Amino acid sequence: APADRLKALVDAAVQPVMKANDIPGLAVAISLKGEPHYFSYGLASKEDGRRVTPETLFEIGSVSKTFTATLAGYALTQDKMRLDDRASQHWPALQGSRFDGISLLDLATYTAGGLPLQFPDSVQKDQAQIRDYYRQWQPTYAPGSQRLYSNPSIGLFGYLAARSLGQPFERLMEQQVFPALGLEQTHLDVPEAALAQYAQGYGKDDRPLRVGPGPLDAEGYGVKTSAADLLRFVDANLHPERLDRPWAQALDATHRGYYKVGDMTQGLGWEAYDWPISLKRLQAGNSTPMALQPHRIARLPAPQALEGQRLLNKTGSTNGFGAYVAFVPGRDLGLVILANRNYPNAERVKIAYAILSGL
Ligand SMILES: *C(=O)N1C[C@H](NOS(=O)(=O)O)CC[C@H]1C(N)=O
Repeated sequence: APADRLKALVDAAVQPVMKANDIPGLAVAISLKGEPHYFSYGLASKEDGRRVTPETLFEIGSVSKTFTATLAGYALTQDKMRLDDRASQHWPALQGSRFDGISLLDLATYTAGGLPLQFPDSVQKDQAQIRDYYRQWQPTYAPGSQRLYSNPSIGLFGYLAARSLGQPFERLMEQQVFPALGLEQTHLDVPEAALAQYAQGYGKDDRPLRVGPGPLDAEGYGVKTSAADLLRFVDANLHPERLDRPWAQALDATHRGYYKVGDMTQGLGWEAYDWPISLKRLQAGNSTPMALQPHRIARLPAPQALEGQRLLNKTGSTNGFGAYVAFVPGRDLGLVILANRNYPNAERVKIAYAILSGL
């Protein structure tokens, strides 16, 4: 039986990785041939016995950047900004700073010249502190040359895209983006009425960990969502034509590659690979040196469509959570894996590869 085989395949991929990484709870959602399939494992909260379901809310961390990218794709379809705009076009406080010579594309794709992984601990979630950080920042190397994965970089991209639309980022997400995408279980600021769905996150010694405030957190890493809503988002990415045209175009803008580093082609939010490709290679593209070290880019002569025989993915983590999303445009296949422990990206990719190989 097909439901027995699919359950066996997903269980075989998930169960050992959960044990091995001591993951309390994990939700899988798969889109296959136009149909959704959900597999829920373990506990959302150990202390109260609450089980994971497809409606449990997880922190997705940097997977949030794919939503940020979608907002920016909406601003672009509306002609409120262009990728080649200088960042300081969209924020007068930045005029006269080094952001006069940095494009929005450079910010979105981590090539502004060495913006760091995180804001320094000296910058708190405070508009003035953020402003002053960017005013004073100077590149380590020429913009457009080297990829250094960076929350302040894409954070500023999303902040400027929201400025270009004339409204705060978080308001635009709640009022316009999430409703356009059909997402009612997707939040930047979880409502009190939805808190009972919010899983606990677990760290060292099972310390409980839910993400706290930080500068440009919404734009970099602040979405909480369920496996079912995140799979709805993947299905919108698999079929943008099913949305009203401005939002189809906003999604398409996230399916354009600008350069390569190793096996990976960098889009807005999404990172792409040829498919098939080995597990080792997909793990290496999602490895610690990719998150932490600069890499010289191989720029494409024109943007490349991230479609067909490709896998598009994004990892994300918070202190307490570990998420992974992947889909294969040319096969109508999508997958979401959400967990309440931050466990290594290689292990997330191991689960996903086993599932996608078996589908
Ligand atoms: C993304 O979740 N954040 C940014 C950065 N990206 O790397 S990732 O998804 O390989 O995990 C480091 C992890 C994470 C964060 N802000 O800690």
